[PDB]
Amino acid sequence: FDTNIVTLTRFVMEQGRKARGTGEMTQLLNSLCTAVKAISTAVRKAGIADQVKKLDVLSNDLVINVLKSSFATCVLVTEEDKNAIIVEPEKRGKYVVCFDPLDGSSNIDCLVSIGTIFGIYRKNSTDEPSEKDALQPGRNLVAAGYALYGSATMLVLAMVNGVNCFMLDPAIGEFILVDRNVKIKKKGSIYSINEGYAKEFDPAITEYIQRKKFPPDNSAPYGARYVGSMVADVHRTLVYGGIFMYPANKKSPKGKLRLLYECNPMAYVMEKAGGLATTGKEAVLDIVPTDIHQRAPIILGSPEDVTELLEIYQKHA
Amino acid sequence: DTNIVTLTRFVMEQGRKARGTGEMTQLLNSLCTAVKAISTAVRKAGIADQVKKLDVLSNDLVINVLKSSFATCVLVTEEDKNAIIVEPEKRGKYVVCFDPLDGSSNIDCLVSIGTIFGIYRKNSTDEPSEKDALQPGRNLVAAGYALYGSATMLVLAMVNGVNCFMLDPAIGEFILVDRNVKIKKKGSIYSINEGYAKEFDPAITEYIQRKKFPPDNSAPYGARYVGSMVADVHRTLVYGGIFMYPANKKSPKGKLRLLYECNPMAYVMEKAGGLATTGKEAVLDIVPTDIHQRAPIILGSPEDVTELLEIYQKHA
Amino acid sequence: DTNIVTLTRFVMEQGRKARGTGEMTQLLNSLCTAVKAISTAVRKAGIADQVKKLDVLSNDLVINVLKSSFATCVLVTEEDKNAIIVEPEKRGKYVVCFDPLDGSSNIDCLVSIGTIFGIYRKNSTDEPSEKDALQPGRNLVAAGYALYGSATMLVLAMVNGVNCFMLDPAIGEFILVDRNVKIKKKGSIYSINEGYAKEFDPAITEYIQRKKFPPDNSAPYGARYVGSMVADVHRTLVYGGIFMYPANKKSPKGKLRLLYECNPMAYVMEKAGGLATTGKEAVLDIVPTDIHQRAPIILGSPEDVTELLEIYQKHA
Amino acid sequence: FDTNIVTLTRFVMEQGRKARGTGEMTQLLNSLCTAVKAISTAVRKAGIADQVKKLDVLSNDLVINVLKSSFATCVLVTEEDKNAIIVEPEKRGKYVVCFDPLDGSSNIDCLVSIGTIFGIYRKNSTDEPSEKDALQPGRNLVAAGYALYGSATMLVLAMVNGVNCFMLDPAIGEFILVDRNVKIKKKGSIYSINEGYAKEFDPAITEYIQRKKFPPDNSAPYGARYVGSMVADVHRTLVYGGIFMYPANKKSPKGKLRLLYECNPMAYVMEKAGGLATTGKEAVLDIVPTDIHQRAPIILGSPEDVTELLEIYQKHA
Ligand SMILES: O=P(O)(O)OC[C@H]1O[C@@](O)(COP(=O)(O)O)[C@@H](O)[C@@H]1O
Ligand SMILES: O=P(O)(O)OC[C@H]1O[C@@](O)(COP(=O)(O)O)[C@@H](O)[C@@H]1O
Ligand SMILES: O=P(O)(O)OC[C@H]1O[C@](O)(COP(=O)(O)O)[C@@H](O)[C@@H]1O
Ligand SMILES: O=P(O)(O)OC[C@H]1O[C@](O)(COP(=O)(O)O)[C@@H](O)[C@@H]1O
Repeated sequence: FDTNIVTLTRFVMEQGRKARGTGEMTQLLNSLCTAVKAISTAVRKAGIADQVKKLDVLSNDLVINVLKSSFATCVLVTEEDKNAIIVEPEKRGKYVVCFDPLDGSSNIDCLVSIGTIFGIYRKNSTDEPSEKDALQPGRNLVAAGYALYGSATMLVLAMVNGVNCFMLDPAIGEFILVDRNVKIKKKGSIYSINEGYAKEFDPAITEYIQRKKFPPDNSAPYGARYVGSMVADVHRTLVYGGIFMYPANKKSPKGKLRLLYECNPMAYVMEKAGGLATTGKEAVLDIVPTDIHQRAPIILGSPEDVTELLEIYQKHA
Repeated sequence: DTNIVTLTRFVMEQGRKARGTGEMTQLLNSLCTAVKAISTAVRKAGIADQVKKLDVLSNDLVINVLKSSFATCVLVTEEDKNAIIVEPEKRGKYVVCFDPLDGSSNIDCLVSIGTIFGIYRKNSTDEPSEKDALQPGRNLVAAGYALYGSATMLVLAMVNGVNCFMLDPAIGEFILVDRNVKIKKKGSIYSINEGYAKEFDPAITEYIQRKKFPPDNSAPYGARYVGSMVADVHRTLVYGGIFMYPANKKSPKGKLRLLYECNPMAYVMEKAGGLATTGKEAVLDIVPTDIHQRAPIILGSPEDVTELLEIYQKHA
Repeated sequence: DTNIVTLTRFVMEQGRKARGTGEMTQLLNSLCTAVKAISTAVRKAGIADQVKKLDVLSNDLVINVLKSSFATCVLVTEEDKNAIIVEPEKRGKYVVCFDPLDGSSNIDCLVSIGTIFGIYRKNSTDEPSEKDALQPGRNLVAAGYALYGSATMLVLAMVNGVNCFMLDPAIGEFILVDRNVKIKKKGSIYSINEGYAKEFDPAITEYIQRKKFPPDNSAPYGARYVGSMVADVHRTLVYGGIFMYPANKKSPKGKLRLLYECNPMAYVMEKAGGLATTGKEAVLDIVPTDIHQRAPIILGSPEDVTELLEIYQKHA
Repeated sequence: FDTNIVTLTRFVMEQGRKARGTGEMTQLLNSLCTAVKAISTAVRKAGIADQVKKLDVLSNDLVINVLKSSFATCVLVTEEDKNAIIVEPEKRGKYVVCFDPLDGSSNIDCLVSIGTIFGIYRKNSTDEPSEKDALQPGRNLVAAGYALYGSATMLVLAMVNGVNCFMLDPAIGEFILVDRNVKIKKKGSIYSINEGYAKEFDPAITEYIQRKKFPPDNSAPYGARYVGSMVADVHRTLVYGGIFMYPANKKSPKGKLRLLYECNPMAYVMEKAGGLATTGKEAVLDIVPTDIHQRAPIILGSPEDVTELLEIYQKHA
C-alpha cells in the first residue's frame, strides 16, 4: 500500500488551510462522500438484492440525512422534493446544497452509467434560511461536482481553484486524487445530442449538426456519442473534449434539465475546466433562478466548439 | 441466502443433461476467474498506458485461465495474429474466440467496456488448427459477454436460452438474476454513429430519416450510442431497439470482427428472439475465411430489423 | 498477475492424476462458495442472536452447496442429530463430516473461528447411511479447515500433502500461498485451558509443570490458548508447539467431537509431520461407533507429543 | 441500505457539537480511520502480496503521514521511533498522539488478531512542542482506543463520555456504531496471563492464579484464555469480562508493555468502561511518564476481580 495517500478530505483540507477558510466544507464533502459510497455499493449489487423509482428515493433520504448531520448546511434542494428542506437550528451551518441524488435511475435496468450531481452555495443573507437562499445565480457556487457510478466510481470536484478528479478505492473506501487540475481540449471531435428529437430542433442546432456531419471546410466529420445519461456524457466531454447539447425541443420548450442541480453544477465544472456553458443565448451561470426546479437549455464543452454554435445562434436571431 | 444459483451450479446442472464430460463447466469456471480479475482491474483502473497494457494483461489472463481448464484446443484473440494452439498436455474439445477488453480506449471516459466470447466444438480428427475456428456462428455451442459497468454482468447464451448473472462483489460469485431473457418485438431506440452520415449506404440513410421523421406519424425514436458494442448491445437486449454498425465506406466491410464481436452478439440476439443481419444475409450463417474477418452488423428487436431489411429490398 | 493458482486449478490438476471423475473438484468448489459467504457474514457480523442464527445459516448453506455438487451422499453435521442422506438425484461418492462454524460463541469477542471438514469415500454398495461415515480418520481422503481471522485461510490436506490457500477478497478466489507445509519437529508453545487444572490426569499435570519449570534448565515454554480449535491448531501448524484438550473429567471423553473436529485436524497434522493422540492411541485409528462421539486430543510437533507420551507411560 | 448510518465521524461530531468543542478531533480521528482501513486491507491480503518487520514500518509511515495531514497534531510518539516526531508549523494543531501502529506484527504469520493502539493528549504547554508534551499522566488523555483487525475490524473509542464500539463496513469503507456505552461486567470468569512465565511470578500473582484454578470458597474455577496479542485479550476482557495481567517477570522487571501507547490507552478505555487498571501498586493512569518508551506492569479488567488481586498485593507488602 502507498503510505502517503491523497484522499479527497486531505486534498480539500490542504487547500482549505492554504486559505484559512471554512472547515465546514470538509465536514460537508466528507458526509457527501459517505452517501456516494453507499449509493455506489447499492448500484453495484442492484439486481441481486425498483431501480427507476425506489432506489432513487432511498438515495435521496441518505444524501439528506448525511448533509443534515455534517453541521454544515441550512437549505437543501433536491430533484425529489417539491419544496426546499430547511435544517434544524442545532444542526445548521452556512451552506445551501442543491442536488440530484441519482441522475438517470431508469438507466440502471440497462446498466448505463449514472451519477449524483451537487451544487454548493454559501447562504449570503442574514435572514432565517428559506428556499430564497437556493435561488442564487450559478456564478455564486462555492463548489459543485458529480459522482459517476460506472466501471469505476469517479467523484469530480470543481472549486474556485479548478477541476480535480478523485476515484474511489474499493478496498479502503476512500476517494483518491487521480487527476489534478483538469482543463478541457479547446476543440474536440465528438458532438453529443439525442438526434431522435431532430424534427423539433431550432435552425441553429440543425445547421451545426449537419456541419459536423458534412464539414464545410472539407475536413473529417465529428463522431457522435450519446450515452443518454448527463453525468456520463459530460464526463466524456470533460476528459475527451467535444460538445454536449440538450437544447429546447417540443416537450421541453425551456430545455429538459433542471437549472439548479444539473445544469449549473456541470456548467461550473465545465467553465472551471476552461470550457463554456450556454443556453444558446446567455451563459448558464448568469441565469438568476425563479423556481427551484426551473429548467434550462444547456450546451457545454470545448471553447472553440461552443463558440461555433454561438456564432450560428447569432446568424438566426 | 442459503440456496444461491451461481454460474457454476447452473452450467453444471445443464451439463448433466447432456451426459457430457464436465469440460464446459471447467471452461466457464475458468473464464469467470478471469472476468472477476479484469473487473477489479477496471474498477481501480485510474488509481496510479491503460489501453495498451490493460488490454494486454486482460489477454494474457484469459489465455492462461483457458489453457488450464483442460477444455480448449484452439484460442482466437483480437490481440493475436494467429490462433493459439493449446499444448497436448492441456488440450480439450472446445475452440474459443474472444475479444478480451472490447473498446479498451473507452476506459479513460469511464465508458462501460466488456469481454465477448464465442465457444465452438472442434469436430474434426486431425491436429487442432485455426481451421477449427472457421465455422459459421450458427454452430456456436455457447456465447456471451461480460459487461464491466456500474455492476459486472455476465450474459450467457446456450441452446436452452439466454441467462444473466451478476457479480456479487462480496462473495466473488456470479449469481443468476435473469432467466431466459427474450427481447421485445419492437423497441423505441436506434443506435448508430451518425457522425458517419456521409458514408452511409442509402438504405441506412432512409431508415434513419424514417425514425426521426415518422411517415405514419408515430412517435419518433430515441437515439442512444454509447460507443461500446457491449453497452449498446446490452441495452438493445434489455430495452429493445436496433443497434447498427454497417459499412461506413472507410470500413467497407464494417469495423467489427466477425468471430469474436459480431457472431457472439448475434447468437445471443437470436437466442433471445432478435435478429442479426449484415443487411444482405444473417451474420450467423456467414462462413469465415479469415479468423480476423470483419462484417457489417444490424441487430436488435425483430420488427425493427425486419423494417430495415425491407428498406434494403427497396434499394435496387 | 496472469497465472494465478487457485484452489480449483490445484485440485483439478491433482484430480487428473488420479484418473478420476471430477467429483472432488465439484465438491471443494462448492465448499469454497460456502466458505466465502460465511467469511463475509462474519466480517460484518455485528453491523445490526449471532451464535444461534449465524451457525444455523452457516449449516444450511454448507448442506445446500454440498448437495448441489453432485458429489456427496452422506453429510454429518455438528448441528444435526442424524446424518443427512442426499437425494438420489443429487448423489455422488463422498461422505462429508463438517463443523460449519466451530466456536460460534467466540464471534462476540472477535476471536477467530472457522469451518472444519473431513471427506470420506463411501466404499460399500448398499444404501447410504450414517455407517458410511463411521470409518477411521486414517481413511479420510481429504480434510482441512477454513479460518475466518484477519485473513480467511483454507488449509487443505490430501494424500500428497498440506497446502494453504488465502482468500483474495478482490477476486473472491482462494490463491495458493503455501505449498506442502511441514510442521517443525519441536516448538516453544504449549496450549491448554489451564483453568481446568484440578481435573487434569497426573500425566498432563506433570508435563505442564515440566514446561514451566524445565528440569534440564532449558528455556520454558510460552503459553497461548485462543479458545478456538482452528486458531490454536493453525498456530501449532505454522509455529510448532503442542495443543491439548484431554479429558477434563467434566468431559471424561474430552470435549471435541471425533468425526468433525479431532479427525480433520489430526489428518492435517499427520500429513504435515506432526502427531495426534488421545494419550492412549492415535486418534486417526479410533473406530467410531457414534457420529457425534468425542475423543481427547493432544496434537502438534512430533518431539513435544512424544515427550507427553513418555510421561503417560511413566504413570502406572 | 440503511439511509441513516451513524458513522464514527458523525458520532464524534454529534457529541462535539453538543459540547461546542474542538472540531480538530474529528479531522484527527477521520485521518486515523483512513490509516486503519488501509492497514486492515493490507493485513487481510497479507500472504498473497516480511510481516514481523516491514509491514509494521509501512503502517508506521502511513499513520504518521495521515496524522500530520489532519492539521490537528503537534507531537507524535510511536513505538517505532526513538524520539518523538514534531509536526511542521503550518501543519500543526493542538494534539499529541501516542501510538503503537501494529501491536503484535509477528502474530500475522500465525493469523492471530492484532491491532493499532492510540492515545490522544491535548498539548497543555504554551512552549514550542517537544517530547515533553507527550509525558503527561494517563489521566490527561482526551481520547484513546484501538483498532482490532480480526474476523471483522472493530475500532473501539473511549472518550470522556464512555466507551463506544464501531465496526468497519467492508462494503462502504465506514466504521459504523454498533455498541453504544460499554460497561464491563463487575466480576468475570476468565483470567488471561502467559503462564509460561510462572517460574518468575511474584507471590501475589502466583497466589491469585492458584486461587482461580482451585477456588477457596469451593466454587467453579476460572477459564484461562490467552491469545498473546494485547488488543485481542483486552477486547475479549472488555466484552466478556475477566482480568488480563501482564505483571513484571525476569526479562521484563518493570513489565513488558509500553506505558504511553499500549498500557495507558487500554487503561483509559478500561476505566471509562467501569473497570480498573493497576500496576499492582498505583493506578496505571496516574504514573507520570519519564521516558516516552517507558514500560509498565498492567493488570486490567472487571472491578471485582482487579480488587481481589489488589487485596492479595496488600497481603505481601
Ligand atoms: O465510434 P465508432 O467508429 O462507431 O466505433 C465504436 C465501436 O468500436 C468498438 O469496436 C470499440 O473499439 P475497440 O473495441 O476497437 O476498442 C465497438 O465496441 C464500438 O461500438
Ligand atoms: O474453553 P474450553 O472449555 O477449553 O473449550 C474451548 C474449545 O471448545 C471449542 O469446541 C469451541 O466451542 P464450540 O465449537 O462448541 O463453540 C473449540 O473450538 C475450543 O478449543
Ligand atoms: O432521452 P433524452 O431526452 O435524451 O434524455 C437524456 C437526459 O435525460 C436524463 O437521463 C434525465 O433523467 P431523468 O429524467 O430520469 O431524471 C439526463 O441524465 C440525460 O442527459
Ligand atoms: O509472549 P508474551 O510475552 O506473553 O507476549 C504477549 C504480549 O506481547 C505483545 O505481543 C507485544 O508484541 P511485540 O513485542 O511484537 O510488539 C503484546 O501484544 C502481548 O500482550
